[PDB]
Amino acid sequence: RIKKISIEGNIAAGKSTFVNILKQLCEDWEVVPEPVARWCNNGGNVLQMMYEKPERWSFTFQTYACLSRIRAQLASLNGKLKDAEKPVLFFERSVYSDRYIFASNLYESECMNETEWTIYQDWHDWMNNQFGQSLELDGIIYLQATPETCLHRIYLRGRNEEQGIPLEYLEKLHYKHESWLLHRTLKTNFDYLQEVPILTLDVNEDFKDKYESLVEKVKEFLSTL
Ligand SMILES: O=C(CN1CCN(c2cc(-c3cc4ccccc4s3)ncn2)CC1)N1CCCC1
Ligand SMILES: O=C(CN1CCN(c2cc(-c3cc4ccccc4s3)ncn2)CC1)N1CCCC1
Repeated sequence: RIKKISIEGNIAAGKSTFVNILKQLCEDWEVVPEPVARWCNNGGNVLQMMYEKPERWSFTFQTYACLSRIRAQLASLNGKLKDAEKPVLFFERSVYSDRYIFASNLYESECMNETEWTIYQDWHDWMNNQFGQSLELDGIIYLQATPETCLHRIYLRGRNEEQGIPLEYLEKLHYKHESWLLHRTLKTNFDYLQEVPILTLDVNEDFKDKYESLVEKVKEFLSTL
């Protein structure tokens, strides 16, 4: 049985960096990269459209992202990794953050209307009632950084289309992560996530001085599942 762990965090919190550290350690540990992570630079063409007109493309973008996520995560469960006896699969984000952080935020910002938002939820619920068992998480790693840490890391990473991201937006996604993963006050449609263990890592400092302590904490955490 492959342990499934998602890595969660705000934009440019350091998910990729963290995944880069994790994917280096051993045979038994493998990462499932995030669709929207890959797009960022054919279908992933929805990204360019989102850059121009988010009110137009949000529903299409989130729908495609989540379906891409679901297939890649399902795909990945079928190694040639199904062994041996402590295989771990790391998910870059999850179907939950897709919905309760991102799609959710896009509706609150009026980039999806009531109808788009109802359809998306209807669609999301169904999908996960059809594959929830397969993709159920054994753990969540929360990469905790401040909105300002994230704003600065957006700047450093250099994507020209990301340079207009306001801090208020990062603050919103921050509240939602805190609310879901630290305070566990955000209620979802998936009651098994109320039990799911959560490792919260402060990633505000430079990863280069920290990645060792970080891995140490992850192993510690994995062994307790
Ligand atoms: O009413 C709106 C529409 N709007 C809400 C805030 N915005 C956003 C954009 C995004 C995104 C833009 C984008 C682009 C690529 C991939 C993911 C994303 S998510 N997410 C939340 N709010 C910009 C557009 N506006 C208020 C600020 C500018 C226009
Ligand atoms: O869309 C994302 C992640 N993501 C959101 C932030 N991104 C953005 C956001 C924005 C903006 C957010 C925002 C908010 C207010 C006003 C203008 C803007 S522009 N612009 C470009 N890329 C791309 C990556 N995901 C979809 C599913 C899981 C991750």
